[PDB]
Amino acid sequence: LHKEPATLIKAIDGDTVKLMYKGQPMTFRLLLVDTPEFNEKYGPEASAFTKKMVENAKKDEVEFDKGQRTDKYGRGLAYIYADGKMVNEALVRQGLAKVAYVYKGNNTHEQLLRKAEAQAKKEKLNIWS
Ligand SMILES: Cc1cn([C@H]2C[C@H](OP(=O)(O)O)[C@@H](COP(=O)(O)O)O2)c(=O)[nH]c1=O
Ligand SMILES: [Ca+2]
Repeated sequence: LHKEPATLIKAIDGDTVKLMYKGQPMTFRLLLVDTPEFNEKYGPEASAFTKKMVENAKKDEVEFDKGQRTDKYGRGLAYIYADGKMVNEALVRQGLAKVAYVYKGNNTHEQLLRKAEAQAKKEKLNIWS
C-alpha cells in the first residue's frame, strides 16, 4: 500500500473525516473500525480524539487498501495517517473504536489493529472499561 497526500477539510466524528484528495472534497470512512456514534457512550470522546489528530498534524495522508475505494454511500475507504501515525490504529489502541467491518480484500491492516484492540482490552480502556 502507499500513502497519498490529502488536506483536512473538517473533522466529522470518530471514524469519518472530510478531506481534500486529488483536489476534490470527499468524506472518508476509516477502514476496519467502528467508533460509537456521537450520541452514544464514548462517541464524543472518539470524535474529539480523531479531530485532534487530524487537525494538529502537519501532514495528513490517505492510504487505500487493495479492494474497494468507496462504499455504497460514496465515502472513501482508507487508512488515515496524521504525521505518520495511523488514526485507525490509534483509536483502537485507546479503546475508542472496535475492530469491525473487516471485508476480505480490504483487510491489510487487520492483524495490526487486532493487536491494538487486545492491548486496549487488557488495559480496560474506555469501551473496554
Ligand atoms: C467501514 C466500512 C463500512 N461500510 C458500510 C457498511 C455499513 O452499511 P449500513 O449503513 O447499511 O449499516 C456502513 C457502516 O458505516 P457507519 O459505521 O459509518 O454507519 O458502512 C462498508 O461498506 N465498507 C467499509 O469498509
Ligand atoms: Ca460508526
